[PDB]
Amino acid sequence: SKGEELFTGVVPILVELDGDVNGHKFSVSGEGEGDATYGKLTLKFICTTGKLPVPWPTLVTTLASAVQCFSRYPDHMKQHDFFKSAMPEGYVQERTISFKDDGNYKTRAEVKFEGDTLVNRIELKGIDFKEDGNILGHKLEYNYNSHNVYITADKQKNGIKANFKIRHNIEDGSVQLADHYQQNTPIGDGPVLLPDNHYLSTQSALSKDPNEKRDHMVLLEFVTAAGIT
Repeated sequence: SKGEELFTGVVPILVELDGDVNGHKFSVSGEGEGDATYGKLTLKFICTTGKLPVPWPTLVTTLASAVQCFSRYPDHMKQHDFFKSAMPEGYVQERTISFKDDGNYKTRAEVKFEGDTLVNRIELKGIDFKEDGNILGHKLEYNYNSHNVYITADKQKNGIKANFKIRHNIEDGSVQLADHYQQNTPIGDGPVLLPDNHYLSTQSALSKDPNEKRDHMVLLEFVTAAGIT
């Protein structure tokens, strides 16, 4: 597509999130870069309101949803890249993240170019969380397992849908499932690529900046599109 030409090099990324989980209000700011040619994303997130009331791993898919734009689509699959085709005008995203035996996050995001920078503005609303649950009780390990994002076309809405499962590791050795349902529609009136069924193979690594005293998260992600031969 035409929008793919904007991703041939290193693109700066800005992430801004406003959240409310069970009345606990917070804000997160993120800075980094993505290099789609290698399906690479590097981002550092900082909680600007103080301490994050939810564990950092629970916010990775939301805070770094722009990784979908940096997915390396193999040459034979390039006509299936919705994300880049929606650029520079961008897309609006909505998700419902359901934590098994706990609450849910409902998100609304806009991913678009502001000059040569890819900006992701997000609003997160979390309800029905248990006080001593895995989320509000901070019982999740600071790590991330590899996963696949299953994409299907939504022809009538001129966009896409996505479904995936995240398995957060609990400190006792168990797993906290987070079911994701996603919908994306373009902001602009220009033509976008409506894909055939495929998936985004994701690999993530969470770390800390040794010199950072604020509540933060450093993320390194690698994403490759697959599913079509």
